[PDB]
Amino acid sequence: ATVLLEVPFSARGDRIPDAVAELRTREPIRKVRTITGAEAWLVSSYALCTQVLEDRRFSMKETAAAGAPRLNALTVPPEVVNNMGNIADAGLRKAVMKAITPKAPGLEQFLRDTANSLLDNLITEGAPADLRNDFADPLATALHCKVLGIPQEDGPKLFRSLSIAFMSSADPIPAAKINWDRDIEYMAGILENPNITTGLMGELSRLRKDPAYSHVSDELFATIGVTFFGAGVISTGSFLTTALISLIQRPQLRNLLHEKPELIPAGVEELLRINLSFADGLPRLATADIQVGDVLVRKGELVLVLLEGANFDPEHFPNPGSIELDRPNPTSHLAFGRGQHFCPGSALGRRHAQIGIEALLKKMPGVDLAVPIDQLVWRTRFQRRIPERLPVLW
Ligand code: HEM
Ligand SMILES: COc1ccc(C[C@@H]2NC(=O)[C@H](Cc3ccc(O)cc3)NC2=O)cc1
Repeated sequence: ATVLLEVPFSARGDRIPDAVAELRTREPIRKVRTITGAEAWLVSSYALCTQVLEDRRFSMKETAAAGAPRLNALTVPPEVVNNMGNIADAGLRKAVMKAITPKAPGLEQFLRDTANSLLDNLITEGAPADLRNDFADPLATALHCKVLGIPQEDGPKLFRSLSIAFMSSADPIPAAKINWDRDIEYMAGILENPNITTGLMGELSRLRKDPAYSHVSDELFATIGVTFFGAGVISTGSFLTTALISLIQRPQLRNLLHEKPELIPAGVEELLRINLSFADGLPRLATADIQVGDVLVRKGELVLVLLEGANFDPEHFPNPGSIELDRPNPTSHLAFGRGQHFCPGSALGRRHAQIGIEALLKKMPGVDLAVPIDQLVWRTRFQRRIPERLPVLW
């Protein structure tokens, strides 16, 4: 007697388990047990992942309903599971999205300067260097302080909430509420601070005093700051970190992108496609009975969209494990999701990774792991796959 297949399969973010392909072939939607003990449907083919993400009857807000089968415990107030919907309902979607493009004057130059300064410090200190804690994460944190318009010196404290905020836990996490409430208070003070005039928080501070938004709650304005900092920093930092591993493990690609930096955008798009940063499938709750492949998903059931199931599906991406810069469908991956909840920071995430990689390859053309790959320590029970340290030499 075996137990019901448990998710997630592996916290390792440097390789996809052979099991994913077997599962996609045999049972591209199948029943699994989550860490809470709930049952869920795991969807692992490109076709079925797209179907679920493009059908709004598979709801992200309803995953927060009391009594629902859960992938993991909430780490935010339940209304925040509907964050983007709340933002849209408040009339703020266009302004938020405009503030988080990489297009603001000087933003890309600030990113490049920051990356180069972080790399110069590592070179001065001497190998080995930790590219996660001393490059990718500080680069993400600095970027998001700039995008939000908040002081750079406030970044590290906000960042240190994230090792708990993005936990994937069976039970509620007391520290998550402590940090959430403190970070909300911080963002509320930012909105009241007359010196905060730029970035997302500068724009929200103005809209807050505009008569067209006089009934939007102060809680929502502060929540936008906390959530966009947290989601953005964790997602860009974790993606860049594991992209660097995939690049370092491919010396020929490292050398090609160093020699021909104009290929870095195509390279980053493939690194996005093969990325294992999301540790769990994307959760949705069925709000009706819906046929998905051979399974009639019933109202109230949990569905998990396995991004690497879609992105490594050979029926859509032939030779899926190979980085190929000339694919005919290069952005059609699901690394940024799809449908109603498509990532609003996708352009910023691309530019963060492109600039970080460009700077690394210029400063450290000889970059290589300083430990055997199996020695990386993969964070467990977390919503991203992250090596705790990424030791390199050059
Ligand atoms: C490479 C970096 C990034 C990756 C891989 C990524 C990935 C994703 C994915 C897969 C989703 C869909 C989640 C779902 O459907 O359940 C998503 C949504 C989201 N992302 Fe990103 N993201 C990145 C960068 C960012 C940045 C920079 C921000 C903000 C500054 C951000 C903010 C969000 C938000 C707020 C959502 C919710 C969107 C929605 O509900 O409508 N992300 N992201
Ligand atoms: C890209 O990752 C995600 C993750 C989750 C969601 C769904 C929904 N939307 C959000 O905006 C925030 C994100 C968030 C921010 C801070 C925090 O401490 C925890 C989570 N919470 C949500 O639950 C969307 C994207």
